[PDB]
Amino acid sequence: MNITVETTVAAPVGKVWRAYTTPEDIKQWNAASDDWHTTAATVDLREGGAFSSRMEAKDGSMGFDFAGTYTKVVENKRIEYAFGDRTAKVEFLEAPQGVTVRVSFVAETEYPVEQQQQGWQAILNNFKRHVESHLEHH
Repeated sequence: MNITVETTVAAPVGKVWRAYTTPEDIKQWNAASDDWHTTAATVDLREGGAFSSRMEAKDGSMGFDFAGTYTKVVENKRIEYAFGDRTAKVEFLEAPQGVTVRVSFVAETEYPVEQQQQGWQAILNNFKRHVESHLEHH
């Protein structure tokens, strides 16, 4: 039931932490858009603090709102939160080659394990690409 996804980004630890959860950065990370995608997220990163992210189709025909609450926050390095009936934990590791971000989350019984893994991996992959555009070197 526990799915783990991981991404490694060639950027400073502080830079990755900033890009991970800053509203201004989220405005860029909006569905990893090149021209524009309709999303909006608001995050209060703290123990007991709430967060929410709403995603919409480009044509505005459909969309969904994902909400959760933070249960543990440590220096942008250890971040654990609860999502509905599920839970997830995010960890940051400093490597000599780069910064590695690891996320472990509960699978939803309504959705395939594989589909959950790919989606959450895609989220981390989007973060990598977002930073990559802040590196201008690859």
